[PDB]
Amino acid sequence: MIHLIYSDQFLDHGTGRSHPESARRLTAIAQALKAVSWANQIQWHEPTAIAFRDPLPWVRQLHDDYYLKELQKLAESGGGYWDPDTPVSPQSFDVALLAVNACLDGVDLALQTKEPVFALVRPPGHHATRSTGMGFCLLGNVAIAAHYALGLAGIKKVAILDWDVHHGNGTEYLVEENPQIIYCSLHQDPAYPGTGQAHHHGRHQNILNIPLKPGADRRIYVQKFQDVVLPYLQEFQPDLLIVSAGYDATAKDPLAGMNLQPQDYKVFSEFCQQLPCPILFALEGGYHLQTLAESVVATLEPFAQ
Ligand SMILES: [Zn+2]
Repeated sequence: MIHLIYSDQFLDHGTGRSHPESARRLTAIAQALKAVSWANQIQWHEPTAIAFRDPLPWVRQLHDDYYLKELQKLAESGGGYWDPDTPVSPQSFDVALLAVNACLDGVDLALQTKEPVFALVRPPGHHATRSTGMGFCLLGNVAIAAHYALGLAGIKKVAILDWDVHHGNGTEYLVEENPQIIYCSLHQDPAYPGTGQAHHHGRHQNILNIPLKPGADRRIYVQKFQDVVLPYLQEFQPDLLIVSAGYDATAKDPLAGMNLQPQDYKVFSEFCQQLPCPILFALEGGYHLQTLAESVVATLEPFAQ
């Protein structure tokens, strides 16, 4: 059984006509997951409404009250642009709180069932910092979910693995100070947002940045996974793995310069299965629609058998 957490309200985060972070990204994925041979093994879940679980007691662990206030106020005044690349529609604050709630649900569900969970959310989260949204990101979904998980019985350690093509500067900033969390990122260098050097390990030796030259494909990523990533995660022995699952390191993705194929994410998930803990995937980037759908399918296929 594979758990998908999805609401059509995630489609209501409005980014504009030709913005690459589009609502269709979700439809494209959903259609593919419903078309696959093992579709009857997917259980769909609607995320907990924010009227029932207010996520702010966890959002506020990470983000400034001033930032939260200003974001909500931009949304409720009719929308706008937080920066040139990061639109906010009237629904966007509520939609981002629901995306947090979907990840919180995913933590709950992964812990309860020991089965994989994919939070099919917009907006993405891994660039959002304590005090501002950026790079299409409003709130730090995965870092917030990790902090939520640490409040739960049986979770004393969380590992985050970010395979979005871009460094998760927000995630890193938000979890670096926390000895209960480790963060591992594989990312293109040079690429947006110009952060993550390999020598930055945080004061807790809990940050492992793996920058890679443009043009990387399956071979170099698999080498890093077997030689660097899984030894690091395994020595820490986390009670939960949260994967920032972005799919923009693919050859066909328009925003970046790596050359992965959809089927490579199957290998990445197989590596992650070597860990004994449960796994929550949370959608980040990935912008070519067909490639993105095929890549989510590949990500979850190793769990179908
Ligand atoms: Zn990205």
